[PDB]
Amino acid sequence: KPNPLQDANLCSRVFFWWLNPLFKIGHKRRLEEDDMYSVLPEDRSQHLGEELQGFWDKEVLRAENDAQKPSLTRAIIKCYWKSYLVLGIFTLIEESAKVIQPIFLGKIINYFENYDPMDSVALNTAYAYATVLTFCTLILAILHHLYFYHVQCAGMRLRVAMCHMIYRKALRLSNMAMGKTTTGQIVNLLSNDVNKFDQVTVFLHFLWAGPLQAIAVTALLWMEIGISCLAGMAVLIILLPLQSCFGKLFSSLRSKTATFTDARIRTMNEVITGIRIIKMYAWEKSFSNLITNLRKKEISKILRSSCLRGMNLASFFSASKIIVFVTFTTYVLLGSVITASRVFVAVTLYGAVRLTVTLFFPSAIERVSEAIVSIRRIQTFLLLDEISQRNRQLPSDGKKMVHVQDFTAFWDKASETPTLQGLSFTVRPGELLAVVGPVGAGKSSLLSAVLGELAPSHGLVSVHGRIAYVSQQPWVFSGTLRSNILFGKKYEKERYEKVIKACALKKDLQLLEDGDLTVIGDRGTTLSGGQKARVNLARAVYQDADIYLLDDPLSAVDAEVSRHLFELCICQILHEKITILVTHQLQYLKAASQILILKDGKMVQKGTYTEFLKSGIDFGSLLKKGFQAYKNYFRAGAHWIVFIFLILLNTAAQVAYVLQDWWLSYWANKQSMLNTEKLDLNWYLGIYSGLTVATVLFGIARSLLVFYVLVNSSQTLHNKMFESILKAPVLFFDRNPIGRILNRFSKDIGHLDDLLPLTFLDFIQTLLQVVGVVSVAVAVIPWIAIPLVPLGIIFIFLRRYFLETSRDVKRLESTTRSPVFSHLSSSLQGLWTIRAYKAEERCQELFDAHQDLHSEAWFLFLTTSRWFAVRLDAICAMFVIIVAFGSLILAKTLDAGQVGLALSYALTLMGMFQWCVRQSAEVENMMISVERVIEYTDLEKEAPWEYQKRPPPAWPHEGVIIFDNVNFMYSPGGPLVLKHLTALIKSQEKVGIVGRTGAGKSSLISALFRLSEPEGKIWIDKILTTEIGLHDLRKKMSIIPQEPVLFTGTMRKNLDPFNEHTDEELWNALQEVQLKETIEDLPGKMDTELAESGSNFSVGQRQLVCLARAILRKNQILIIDQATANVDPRTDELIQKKIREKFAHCTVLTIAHRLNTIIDSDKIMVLDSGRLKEYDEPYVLLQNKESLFYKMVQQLGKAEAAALTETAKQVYFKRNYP
Ligand SMILES: Nc1ncnc2c1ncn2[C@@H]1O[C@H](COP(=O)(O)OP(=O)(O)OP(=O)(O)O)[C@@H](O)[C@H]1O
Ligand SMILES: Nc1ncnc2c1ncn2[C@@H]1O[C@H](COP(=O)(O)OP(=O)(O)OP(=O)(O)O)[C@@H](O)[C@H]1O
Ligand SMILES: O=c1[nH]cc(F)c(=O)[nH]1
Ligand SMILES: [Mg+2]
Ligand SMILES: [Mg+2]
Repeated sequence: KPNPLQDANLCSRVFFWWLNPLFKIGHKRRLEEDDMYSVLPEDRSQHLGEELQGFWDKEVLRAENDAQKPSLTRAIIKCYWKSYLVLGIFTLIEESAKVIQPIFLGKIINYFENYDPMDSVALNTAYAYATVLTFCTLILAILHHLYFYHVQCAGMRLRVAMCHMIYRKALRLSNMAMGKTTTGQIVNLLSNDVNKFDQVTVFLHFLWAGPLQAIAVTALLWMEIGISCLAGMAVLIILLPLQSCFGKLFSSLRSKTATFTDARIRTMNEVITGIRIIKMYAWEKSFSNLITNLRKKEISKILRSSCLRGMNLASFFSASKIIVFVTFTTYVLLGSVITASRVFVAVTLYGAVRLTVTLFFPSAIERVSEAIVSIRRIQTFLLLDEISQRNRQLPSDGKKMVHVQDFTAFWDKASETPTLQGLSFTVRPGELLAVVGPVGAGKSSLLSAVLGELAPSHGLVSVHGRIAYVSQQPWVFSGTLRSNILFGKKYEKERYEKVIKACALKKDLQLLEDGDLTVIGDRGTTLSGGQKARVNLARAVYQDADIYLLDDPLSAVDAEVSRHLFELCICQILHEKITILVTHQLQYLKAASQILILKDGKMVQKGTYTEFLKSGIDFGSLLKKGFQAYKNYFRAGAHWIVFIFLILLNTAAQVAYVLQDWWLSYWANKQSMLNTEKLDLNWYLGIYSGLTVATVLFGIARSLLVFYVLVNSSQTLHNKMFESILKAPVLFFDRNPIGRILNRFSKDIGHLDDLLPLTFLDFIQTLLQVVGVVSVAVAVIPWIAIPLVPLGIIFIFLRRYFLETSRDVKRLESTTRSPVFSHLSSSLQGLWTIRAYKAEERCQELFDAHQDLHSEAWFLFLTTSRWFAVRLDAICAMFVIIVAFGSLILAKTLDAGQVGLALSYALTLMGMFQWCVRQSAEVENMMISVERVIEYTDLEKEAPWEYQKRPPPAWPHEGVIIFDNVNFMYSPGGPLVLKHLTALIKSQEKVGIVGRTGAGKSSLISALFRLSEPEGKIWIDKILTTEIGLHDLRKKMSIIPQEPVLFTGTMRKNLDPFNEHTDEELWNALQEVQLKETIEDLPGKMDTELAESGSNFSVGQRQLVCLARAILRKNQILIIDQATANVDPRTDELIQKKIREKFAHCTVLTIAHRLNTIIDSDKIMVLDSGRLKEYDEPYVLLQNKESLFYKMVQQLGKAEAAALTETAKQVYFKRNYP
């Protein structure tokens, strides 16, 4: 991958010519890492990191010498100033040209108003001034982009060096430092804060260019016009504190609305998660009411924020007109006269100085402040303590011995109890030493202390040679499994075969698709704990070390793999090297050569297994303690009348803005065509003031109207799509994951609320300004129309060409920015294992490779943007030059003011055109959010909540249930879960459900509740179920679900959301719940707000609340879903006794995984994969030995079978023969 920047002439380099092959490839097909362009060797991360290491270490040596604090800022400056000053020189000369251009404009105009048809020397001077103006425009619009690239490349180099520094420091930090900090912040700053370096460098050079430019412009204007320069500069400067005040107010309002935004996101996540339960309880009306209220409360604040944003933007639009109006009002009232030169000189100078002062200086100052904060945080992290080096790399002469004497170490020095006390043990190669103790006694602490990560407070420790160690928690860095096993060591086929046959990993190889080359992501999401432990053991054994340390490696695996691993990896292999192992399994201690008992940090007994057996101490005892999107989006706002009014207001404001300078030109022309008689100042000043105030008012009104319409459209879209999704069937929510359905609630709507209105308004404003300037340029000289068509077609083709390649780069960089973060996270998580081996330069090298790839993506992203910018500026400069030369060529018929207006607007098209193009690209890129929202607008709807045929309020009188050829089906074109159910359910009877967790169980509940449209005929009290509205059906059929889930809020709403009960009834029912005393201790008597899903409550309390809601809704027909899964037997017997003592007159359908709760049931469905097999009394069912219910009973055993038979028979005799 050669870098063409190596072979690039300066003429080609300035024009960015070398990117032509890459852009041709991007047009032909897509982009990928293969098409990537390798970075310059100087741009590599390793060299920058080495330089920054040298400089930072030098300054910290200086700081230690001088007895003072260090300075990352000082190090960075002393590293980069010598190579950053030349770009400052270049920006100085560029700004000199930028400020000298209007003087040449004034000279050319000065030629115009003194026209002489027969003169030639004046025309030659005019051409000379025009061509030096061409030089000025070309140098402003050509070399500026190369300077910008070099500035941003210096910033990128700085960011890369800082990242390499922070990773290198993180990989070599101490245990106390890790305890103080966390893996979250340490990746958070590297992901967010360091990115300020790629933005601060861009505006940095304007700190020393702003005031100098302002002073130069002020001096020029003081020379040109007179006293009005002070007034103009004062008005322009007063804008800045106003900008700061609006920024502060907007930030405060955004912080105020953030809490409402977070509350809405949290509650909508909650309803999405608990959507099956909320659908089965028919509280979606209350939830929709709450969401609507919160949405209105949020929309008020965001409407205020949008209004403030629009006011700020309109004030920006009218600032230049206000400044020039004040300046010229002072100019005329002082007693001076108006010509056609000074007018446009002042206008252009104001444009330039206003742009610099308002758009660059404050952004530069705030980015510098943010970068200083970033450097302060980075140095705060960097000055953290470091692990003391041990025995350098390897000076020892092998010394294959391990010894520990009088060892007492502290995990923390502040604690009073040493973790381990007075360790004394030595081990030799070929010894199978082991340690056994209670969980948490410090065996892992002993292992780590041997690893050297624990500072020896007392005694001596001597371990020599490279060490292989396995952590208790499995760790695998993301990548190919072969790479994880190899650890970076060279590949040996026979060794890999021996390891793979010894570790019994062939099963994992054949299970995984790629086998040995399978890709594993973060935290081993593609594998299991046992597989990860086996992988770690395989890596350790392949390392082929001398001292082996294992921390409970066989705990999270089965017996066969554990015995195979232990035997055929130690008993015939590790009997020659140093082996220290800790196990919670006592079976393997027979083969252990040495065994130690450790508890309370002190040794108890060390010896052989037979010696411990003779001692009589029990180890076990010790172990136990497009366009249509635009059309719909704009229609959702308001009717087209408001749209045409808005476009008319846009046109009126733009025409007034142009007419202000046109009136200046007309005033200059009329003054020139004179002669004493004096022009009536009142008329012209009044018309000028009227035009200026019209511009300001129309801009304000336009911005407010645009924001109002867009915000109203967003609100209407959100309401419509939420109302649509709330009525969506459960199939949509089963198919779409929770994260996917919440993404368009938390992100797309957010963008539609706070970014699309402003961005669209800014784009339309810039487009109107550009089209107005071009219209002026055409109107002044009608002949400029001819080149305009080729210019436009060339621009359109260029935009398409650049956009067909920019998207690929912008997505490739985003994709490539994640692996560095993943690598940092995984390496930090496995830091103990990483430092156990001497190998860390390899980890540094892979980090360097990932950083190089990310920097390569950044480099291409920079170069493509610079190429597009230079092409656009070339076109704009061509326009400027053609306007100027046409004006000079046809000067015999024009006049000074008209020419000046034309050429000044041609001058100011610079930057405006670029901003318009960039904002158009951003808008067409980000429209995808409302595309997703409108896609969510029209999900399919279920049956209407209320039918025309309203059921009688008294139904059900009895509760007879009829199943007639009932077939349930999860989705169309899917398996038939239920097959022709035919049964009758009488009034006030108890029905059980048997079988297995493969018969459907919940399928019947889904059919009755109609989560999905079923097939067949079901009659409830001689009424066909399909003819009852969903709210008129589910409201009168209660259920206690799989997992009870309480909802965020108070108990009052969380029990009776629709509020048809009384406080006395609430307290009474809660008293029979027996949680009344449990709840009458909270800060609120009954209004205490609960945590998420009752985190402070127990599952039994959840079940009690559910049965409370059931008894309060007191419908005849109820269903219970596996009331006990892992609940304590006390709360179990409570819930069964309540359910059997409160529902004597209520029909109940019971489903459960255990027969004891349903052995007393009068009747039972026998279900098998949706097929009804038997239906009779349970004792009659078990009377037949061939019955499947009897087989299920006999599966458990005999004594429980006998008890169930006794209970069923006594129920049968008591009921049938009273
Ligand atoms: N980062 C740490 N800071 C303080 N103490 C620690 C740290 N890591 C481990 N420990 C100590 O290690 C013990 C917890 O280890 P663990 O529960 O894994 O059992 P163990 O007795 O060390 O050995 P084994 O893992 O073999 O069962 C506690 O004594 C705890 O204080
Ligand atoms: N969300 C789902 N989408 C599609 N099929 C499903 C879904 N949930 C379950 N199934 C399938 O439907 C059948 C029965 O579903 P279910 O899991 O309710 O049965 P069960 O185990 O007998 O009951 P329970 O869920 O009460 O334990 C099985 O084949 C199961 O794989
Ligand atoms: O010409 C411009 N340059 C930079 C900007 F941010 C902007 O709005 N306009
Ligand atoms: Mg431990
Ligand atoms: Mg199931």
